[PDB]
Amino acid sequence: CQDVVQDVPNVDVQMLELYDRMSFKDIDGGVWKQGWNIKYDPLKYNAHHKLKVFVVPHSHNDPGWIQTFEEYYQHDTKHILSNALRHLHDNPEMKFIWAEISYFARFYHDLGENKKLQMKSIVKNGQLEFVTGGWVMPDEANSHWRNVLLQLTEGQTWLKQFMNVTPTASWAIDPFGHSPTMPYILQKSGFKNMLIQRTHYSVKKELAQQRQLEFLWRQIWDNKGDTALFTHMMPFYSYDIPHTCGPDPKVCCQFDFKRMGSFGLSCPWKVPPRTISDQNVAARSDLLVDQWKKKAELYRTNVLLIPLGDDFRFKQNTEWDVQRVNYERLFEHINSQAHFNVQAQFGTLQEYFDAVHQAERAGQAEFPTLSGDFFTYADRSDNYWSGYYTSRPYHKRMDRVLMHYVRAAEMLSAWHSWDGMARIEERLEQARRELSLFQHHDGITGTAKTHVVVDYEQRMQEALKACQMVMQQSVYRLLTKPSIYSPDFSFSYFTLDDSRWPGSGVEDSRTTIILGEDILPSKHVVMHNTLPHWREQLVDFYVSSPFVSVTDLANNPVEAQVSPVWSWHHDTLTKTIHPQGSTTKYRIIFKARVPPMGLATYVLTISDSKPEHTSYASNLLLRKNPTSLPLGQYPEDVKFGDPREISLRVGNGPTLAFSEQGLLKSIQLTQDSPHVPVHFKFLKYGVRSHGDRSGAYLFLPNGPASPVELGQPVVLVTKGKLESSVSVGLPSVVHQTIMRGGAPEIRNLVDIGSLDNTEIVMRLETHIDSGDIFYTDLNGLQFIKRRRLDKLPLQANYYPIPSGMFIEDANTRLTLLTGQPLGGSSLASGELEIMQDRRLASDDERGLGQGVLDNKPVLHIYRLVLEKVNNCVRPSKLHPAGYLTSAAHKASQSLLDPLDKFIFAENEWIGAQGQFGGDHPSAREDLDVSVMRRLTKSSAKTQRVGYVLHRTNLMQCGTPEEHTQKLDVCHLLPNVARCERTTLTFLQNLEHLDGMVAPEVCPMETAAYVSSHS
Ligand SMILES: *[C@@H]1O[C@H](CO)[C@@H](O)[C@H](O)[C@H]1NC(C)=O
Ligand SMILES: N[C@H]1[C@@H](O)[C@@H](O)[C@@H](O)[C@H]1O
Ligand SMILES: [Zn+2]
Repeated sequence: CQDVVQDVPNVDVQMLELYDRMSFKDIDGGVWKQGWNIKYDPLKYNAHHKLKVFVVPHSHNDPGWIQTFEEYYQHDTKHILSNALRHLHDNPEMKFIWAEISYFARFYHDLGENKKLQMKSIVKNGQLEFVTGGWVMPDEANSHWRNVLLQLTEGQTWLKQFMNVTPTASWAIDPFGHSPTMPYILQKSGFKNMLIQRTHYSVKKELAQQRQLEFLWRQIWDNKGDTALFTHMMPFYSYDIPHTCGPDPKVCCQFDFKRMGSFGLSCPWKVPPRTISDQNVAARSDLLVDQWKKKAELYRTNVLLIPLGDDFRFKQNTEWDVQRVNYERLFEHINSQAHFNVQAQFGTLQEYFDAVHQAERAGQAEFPTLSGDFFTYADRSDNYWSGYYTSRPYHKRMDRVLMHYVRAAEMLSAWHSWDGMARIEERLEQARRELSLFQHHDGITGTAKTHVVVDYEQRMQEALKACQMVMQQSVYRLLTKPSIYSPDFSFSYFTLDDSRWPGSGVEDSRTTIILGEDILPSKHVVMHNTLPHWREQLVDFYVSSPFVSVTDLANNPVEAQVSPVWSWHHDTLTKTIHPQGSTTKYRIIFKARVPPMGLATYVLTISDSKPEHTSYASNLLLRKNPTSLPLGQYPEDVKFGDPREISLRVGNGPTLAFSEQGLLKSIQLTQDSPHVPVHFKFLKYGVRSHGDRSGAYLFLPNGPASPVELGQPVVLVTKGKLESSVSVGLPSVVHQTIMRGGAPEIRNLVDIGSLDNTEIVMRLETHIDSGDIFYTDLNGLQFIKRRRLDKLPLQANYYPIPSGMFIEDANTRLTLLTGQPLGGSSLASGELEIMQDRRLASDDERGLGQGVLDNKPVLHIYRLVLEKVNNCVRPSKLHPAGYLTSAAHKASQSLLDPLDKFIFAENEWIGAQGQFGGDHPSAREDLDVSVMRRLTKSSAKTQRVGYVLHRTNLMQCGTPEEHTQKLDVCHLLPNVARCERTTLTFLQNLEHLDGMVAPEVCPMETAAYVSSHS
């Protein structure tokens, strides 16, 4: 295993180093506005060395943006695919690349058999080529790597099954900025090449000048280079035709033959395309070939890529003709005019890459090595695209919830083979597909129109219900004596209980367990733990009486705590935000202990008075002018007081101090240690009154943020033996700090209501001497070092926070882990800040045509980990990566993959068992079974189960932490007959494994295995 901490990779281009050196001046470069006047030596190309040009036709089809997926499919995409089928069938040399499998599968299944055969034939012969092959072209900023892999797998599994092809070249022309997580997953999924486009105009200029637009992109920690994936970055401002034939859009626009008028399109540079004829072909070719030769100077080989397309292009038959015919005339002239020394033709993406590598092997070029990312993107001037790191945060949080429910549903149901009547495969496929669709770059990014966002939300809601159905049927089968198990596949044996989604104050959706002497004395609940190690975690349920006690299935008592059910209300009468307690439902909390990838059953039983092993939290409402808060039979009366500073400590955990406004002011790790200053503050960013306005994509603040005026907020303090908390009703945010004995959990119920042109940010102020350095993660997979650059505007220093961020000095680190992707930064030494929601009245001129005014209450969740790191073995100062500690990693897992909770729905569960998985191996803490998926239906004689194993890398900080078992996924199911290492999509076998044993992976590596069972 490579060491991912101690050896700084030696690469030709390291993006953080490049950023430190670059000046980012935005000067007018001439017709290439963001470049310079390119010059070339006409003698470079000659009879023995021609310029091979590949014109690659394409059509960018968004699975939802301005229209929903289905509206685009009906109005545009089905016609584009239908006409592509006809036109390619009829014109053997014409080519076309297709990226979005969600649309392709939708089309293909509607085709009659004769057309399915013609489509397979044009794919088989190479005229229509799939690029990437994922369900969508995902966002690369907010998406979790697990969902990037799920959607890639959903589209490639469909392509292998129906088209018998697996793309090895990727095409990502539209995500707003690019992540090295893509080459990471692709190279482990059989890919050999990838293409990207949206990178900062200054980066395009800088790499173009050194001919470093093509590079072997390796991971920032990869010293050997085995993760490297050849990458081509497009050089210009857009992937449309005006910005893909060469440096001058006024000339390239003349070669988009769809712009002559009848299609309603035109050239903004005021010179229209003209139909190619024998009288103008020499002059038109001379213009086009000169653009091509200028583009060619930016690359190292004699093979040139010329994409030919734009959004939802190649829809009409007349459009196919007008582009194909005019280009065929140009190629016939150019290729027969030796003085151009060019051979041009229609080609596919793979053809371009194969020819580039042939040039490379012939010794004509060597490519530079590069590591780093391409965030934060700016397409022009100071318009940095950091706003979409936060836009539509309710759905960004929903993304993470469904991410987990999909994994849990696939894992719980993988243990058995199911009869087709159970509709398990059906429900799982629907859930994987709706979550995969939302990975689109207008889905999770929050850049779609309002009704499209609603469509993604409905799809995800149906996916969540599908996951629940599968999960609860699976729990019932796993925990019921087999000879008693009598399933009704449409029945709800259990309902899931989720404390954080939609979240208290977002939706009253949780059911109350109703117990009573005259109706039902007890109720079974079951917890599932998707992680491969024993895990304990507090779980809570609503119950109809405070006198409830908990036992495990051996009837051993379990210590429990009951707290009131508090809801916050914006009282329109008193004009205050304050909590009301329920006088009929209460919260019971207890520690559940669950086996690796397993289940554990508990029983809640009512009694007529306080049970022996249940304690009751005290509650203290701090506000001036209080009124009574009765709580029904809750046994402890609520106490009141004027606002004041308070201090809490749960268990042996840290002691946290709060200000009289209910916000954290310090954390004391142990009895003796100092009260380290850590202050939470809420501020607001506004919008500029002149110049460019912030919108769903762009963040253009009118300066640093201003403090939210807090007034004298109501603060609620609940203190319990297992859980305590401090909650405060601030303008737009009920902010809650929850303590259970370790790093606190923070929850914000964010309702920006009608505060127009406002962005609400949560900031942490510490005295940590971080300077200009901070770390943020990429797709929940790795942490990358960031350096605040005062030479760039505030919004350029915002980066995606898909799951965590941290600051540190020689001795102290503060890590903020998130349960949803949001945007954030460290704008001054010792600070961390992360945007909660943004409500923008204006459109930001990128085509959405509306602002963001559809905000809804969202419950954001986090874990805040303050730690001493002076003893940790950290990467040197020059290493571009950072790594979490064991505590920060476990806190991230507590947010993203919590225990699942199930409540038995009927009155009695006959045949109930108390546990599943007690014999599953409890793997080392840095290993995860990211995916467990049965790959075969019940009629397959040989069953197959796939696993994706991911090992993260945690800092060595001196804690011995051993005693774990080797996890061999190939032996998790019995009767194994074969074990293979496969690509991450499970589509290709890479290694037949000895002894049918799946070795564990190295730190920061991910591997996939498939076990076969007789
Ligand atoms: C699928 O593609 C492979 C590779 O070209 C070919 O050999 C095979 O016959 C095709 N159809 C099958 C057998 O699935
Ligand atoms: N090019 C446009 C469409 O393709 C959408 O994805 C927009 O967000 C924009 O990028
Ligand atoms: Zn797009």
